[PDB]
Amino acid sequence: SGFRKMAFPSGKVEGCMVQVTCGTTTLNGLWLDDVVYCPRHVICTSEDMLNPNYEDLLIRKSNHNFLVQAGNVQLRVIGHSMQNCVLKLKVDTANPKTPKYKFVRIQPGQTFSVLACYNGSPSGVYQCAMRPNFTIKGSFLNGSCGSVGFNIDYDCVSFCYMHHMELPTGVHAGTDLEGNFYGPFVDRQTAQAAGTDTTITVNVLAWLYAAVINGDRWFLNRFTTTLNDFNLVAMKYNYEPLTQDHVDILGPLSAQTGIAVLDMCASLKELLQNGMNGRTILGSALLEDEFTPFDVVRQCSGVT
Amino acid sequence: SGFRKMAFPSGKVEGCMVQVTCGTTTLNGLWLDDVVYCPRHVICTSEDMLNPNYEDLLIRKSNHNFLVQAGNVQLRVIGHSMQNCVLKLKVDTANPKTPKYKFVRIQPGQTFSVLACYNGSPSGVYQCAMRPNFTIKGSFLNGSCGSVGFNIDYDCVSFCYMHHMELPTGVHAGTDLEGNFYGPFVDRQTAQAAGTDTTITVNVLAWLYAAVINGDRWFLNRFTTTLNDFNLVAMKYNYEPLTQDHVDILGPLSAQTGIAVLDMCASLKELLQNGMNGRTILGSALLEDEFTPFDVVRQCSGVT
Ligand SMILES: Cc1ccncc1NC(=O)Cc1cccc(O[C@@H]2CC(=O)N2)c1
Ligand SMILES: Cc1ccncc1NC(=O)Cc1cccc(O[C@@H]2CC(=O)N2)c1
Repeated sequence: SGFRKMAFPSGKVEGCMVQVTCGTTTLNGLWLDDVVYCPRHVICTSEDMLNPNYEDLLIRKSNHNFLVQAGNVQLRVIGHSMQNCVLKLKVDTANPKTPKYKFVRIQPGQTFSVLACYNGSPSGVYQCAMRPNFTIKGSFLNGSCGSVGFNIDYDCVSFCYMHHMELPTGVHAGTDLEGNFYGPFVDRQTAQAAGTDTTITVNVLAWLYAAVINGDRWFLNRFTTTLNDFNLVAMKYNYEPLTQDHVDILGPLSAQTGIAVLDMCASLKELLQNGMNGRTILGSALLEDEFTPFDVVRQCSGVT
Repeated sequence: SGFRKMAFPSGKVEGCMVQVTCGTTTLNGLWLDDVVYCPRHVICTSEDMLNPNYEDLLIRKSNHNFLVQAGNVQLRVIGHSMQNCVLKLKVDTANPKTPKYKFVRIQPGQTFSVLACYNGSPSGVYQCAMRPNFTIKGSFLNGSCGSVGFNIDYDCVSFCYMHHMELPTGVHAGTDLEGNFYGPFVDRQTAQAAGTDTTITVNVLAWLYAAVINGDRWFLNRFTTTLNDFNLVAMKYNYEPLTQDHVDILGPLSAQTGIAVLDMCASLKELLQNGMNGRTILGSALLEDEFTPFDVVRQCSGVT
């Protein structure tokens, strides 16, 4: 028992972190096979970031201008190319520590672990969620660009995020490993504001199931609701509308606890309308939305 | 910017996790050099756990009865000994992945990362704190025993915890790597209740400094207090008494923000007396006490 914001073990990803330097800028790169992936803004100066023409900036750059270092050893760069907002540096050595991997573009509401790195060295690991407004609420400082987000299935690492920028609001934006930004963000030091950050309803419900499984049951009530009635409440509180697909994914948790999905929705509804009244749920004084129904099942069953 | 409950990268510790089986019981072991450390209750049956005589139970056990497996390969056990509540299984092969390491017994209020394992395989990593009542609020299921807690300084892993048991209250108890339990707990399936869980005041203050550094300043007020006055409030709210040693450790955070420690104490005092009034601090609706002043400096400076 107990329930924690748990990240995947990061070892398979630590073995892929390298340092990429271009001119005066140093950031993190991801070394998989003979390719090093990193944010394309590694080629920019602080002046360039105001209105960068990446195709023009890359013309003035040769293979020898990209310094790639894995630990204390230098990798020889034999090719370079831009794919959307990432640079792919072909090195002459395949990474011997490359795990089984995939590049996956995640959906909003899905969770992932981040291995924050500086100068190609890992500093920490934490669990994140892709917000419905396509930002992530991470912990990143200058030098953290190129840090990756990922999920692990047995021995396969699914890379889903690469950190590129911090918005003036302190929230984070980045790309998938094909260099496509999540959301409308661009790699330019220009005014970019995030949209409305809605709450991931299906994740809050999954966390309510985790709370019941772990002993915190005070919020269970004698009521039920319908999807349409629940969604009227969800709209008023900037919660994502709950669909039958969401109800379906909550099925294993509903079966385990014996609490119908719509009954748990009625508990959520009263929690939204009345608040916690000074109480906590799984040591939290607010409704947690960064555990998917998969994370709850995984944590409560011990999938390694 | 941003502030997250961040754990250390777990790779150096993943390379040490093995599976230890004795009779019908399987738990996790820590393989460092030619020694595998694991909880001594691996030798017990469910009936034995009621009143186990570990010295007598160990008499009926030989080197060949301890099955140690690292991944898919079996380790040959050439020695076994009991040190307090841990067994030390001498194997004939030094772990090639052994990092630089120390065994350290941590103080209450100090934080550490846990790598939860099942069958010698890592499932997740999370950040914990040794509670003032010597329990930890972790996430552990049956099979997780032998999972370790640790800190990393550059390339040195300081092992500080080994998971042994879950109390009927859902909180966790365990030992340092010399087999000495933190707190009064014993490895026996008997009635054991934890003492009063007090709040780690110096950590709450350090987290208030992290909030100021990250933009959340609403809680800053026009007041100050004294150590004695603050401690009268801290006592009423089951908070650890703040000492001059605590004020001293908060010095770098006080210097960085320009907010005197006693001024931050007055903010904490009003927060304790009036609550959050529906507001949040670093995305939390309660006062967080699982970040030491060292964790705040580390996270806000990017120590890798
Ligand atoms: C310093 C830091 C800290 C944490 N995480 C990342 C960074 N770095 C950056 O943000 C550099 C950068 C890269 C692309 C675009 C860009 O402009 C953004 C877009 C907007 O509003 N400001 C800036
Ligand atoms: C099942 C599980 C889940 C999570 N973490 C650990 C476990 N395992 C245990 O707890 C086994 C065990 C080992 C020592 C003592 C012991 O009795 C405790 C003492 C008390 O009150 N109950 C039990």
